[PDB]
Amino acid sequence: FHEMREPRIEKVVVHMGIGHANAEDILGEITGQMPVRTKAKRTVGEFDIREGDPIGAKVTLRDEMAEEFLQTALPLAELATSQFDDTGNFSFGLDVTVNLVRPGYRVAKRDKASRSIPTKHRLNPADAVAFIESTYDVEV
RNA sequence: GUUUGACUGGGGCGGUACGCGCUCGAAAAGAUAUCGAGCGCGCCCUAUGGCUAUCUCAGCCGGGGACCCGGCGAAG
Ligand SMILES: [Mg+2]
Ligand SMILES: [Mg+2]
Ligand SMILES: [Mg+2]
Ligand SMILES: [Mg+2]
Ligand code: NA
Repeated sequence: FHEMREPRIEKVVVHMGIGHANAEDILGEITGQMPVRTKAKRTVGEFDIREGDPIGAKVTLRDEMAEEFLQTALPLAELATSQFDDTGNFSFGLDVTVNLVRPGYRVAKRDKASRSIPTKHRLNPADAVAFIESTYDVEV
């Protein structure tokens, strides 16, 4: 049963929602791989009327690139609880989000016969705290 | 020397139902009138055309009315 039910980290998104950049550089070094532009939608008063327009960058890290990052990110954060997803996710911080899920996630991310992950097989906030807390730190 | 139009609950004034498109009137095929009700067209676009690749939207919810992550979401 287990082994295929135990959580794992799937991508960590580090993004700097600026409002118009030079910031990429630090993201590249803090993570280790090229950042991606963040275009914006809708015209608005913060002199942000431009639809297609660089207004920040993000970096999706997977596997080791994600751990080797969290092995310094987490320590720089304290928070826990309430600040957790209903799906077992959590964002802290410049933002750093951690998407958590169990072994059969590809089923909902592939092209052929894809399918939505059953609520039961979903990751709960609690089942999440456990996994992570059980990895160099403490909850609340 | 001539012209100075037509429509119209007489004619004139007003209007254009004088060329076109849609809903309703229209009576569950088609056709169907009034100066019937609601309201539009006389363009604009070198992309706002064409194809291919990749992709899924409104709105709401939860985590850090811009941006980022997840979730619900046949279509508003
Ligand atoms: Mg004569
Ligand atoms: Mg005369
Ligand atoms: Mg007459
Ligand atoms: Mg008929
Ligand atoms: Na005439």
